[PDB]
Amino acid sequence: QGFEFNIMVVGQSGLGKSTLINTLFKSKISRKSQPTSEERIPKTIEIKSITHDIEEKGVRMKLTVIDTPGFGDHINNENCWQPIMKFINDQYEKYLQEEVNINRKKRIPDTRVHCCLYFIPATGHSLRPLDIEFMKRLSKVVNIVPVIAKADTLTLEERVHFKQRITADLLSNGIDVYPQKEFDEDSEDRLVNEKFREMIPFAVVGSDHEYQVNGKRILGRKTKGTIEVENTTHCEFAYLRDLLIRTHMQNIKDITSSIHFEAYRVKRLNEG
Ligand SMILES: Nc1nc2c(ncn2[C@@H]2O[C@H](COP(=O)(O)OP(=O)(O)O)[C@@H](O)[C@H]2O)c(=O)[nH]1
Ligand SMILES: [Mg+2]
Repeated sequence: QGFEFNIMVVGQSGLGKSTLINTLFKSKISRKSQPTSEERIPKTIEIKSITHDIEEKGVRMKLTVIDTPGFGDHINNENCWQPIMKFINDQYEKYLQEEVNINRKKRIPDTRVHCCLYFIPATGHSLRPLDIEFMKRLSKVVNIVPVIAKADTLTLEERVHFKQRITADLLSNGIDVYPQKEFDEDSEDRLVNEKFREMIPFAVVGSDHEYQVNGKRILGRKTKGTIEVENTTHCEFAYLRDLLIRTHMQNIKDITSSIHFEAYRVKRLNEG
């Protein structure tokens, strides 16, 4: 409840974004003791913030996940990024104003979007122009971690090849994703960040039910077998989960404050 971290999920509707939010919170909020299914989630039509307290080791922190409406459902989707871009810049503006005030708060509320999870449809080809355009715009103002939505849609071979095509599109379009190579501070950071970089975009699966096996809580998605979403042999959600821990959260925030928010300040100076 001290250290704050804000994640936004972004992507077209029907990619399992709202589902993965619930999966992520459950993956970091321990629960001992029954076989239960999840309720159906309505289509997300408004930007909404979901905040829960989570504990790592024994230290508490406030995790906020921002759910967003879909884009790309229309014939013409020009400027469909504006509501999300507006939200992001609004948080920067709030923080800036709190910071510049003469009688500022002793503890400034940080509602800045520290990272965006960008959901890519599991098409099997390459990145769509819309998603390229949206991620490009986002990457200029916020940390981006792309993910393959509903990765259970892909065989392993399809997944490997799809990742190569997506990475090629990101790189050829100059879309920097977290962790950016230029921000590696030392050799240990490099070795850790290389593994993340090689795995991005993460093949994730969202859970629709939980149970317990041999004392261990399993977050799972049903199929005509059960996908254990935290099993690294089933999908890569666990790697995403592990990226979103105390130490890397801090590095993500550090880039948000020192790179993106600082860039925003410069923008506000070049305007007035
Ligand atoms: N196959 C598959 N379906 C999923 C996954 N995650 C969610 N779903 C289903 O996809 C549908 C849309 O989920 P939702 O979270 O509302 O997607 P959103 O519109 O992006 O927020 C729901 O019926 C979910 O049960 C997944 O990882 N794989
Ligand atoms: Mg949704």
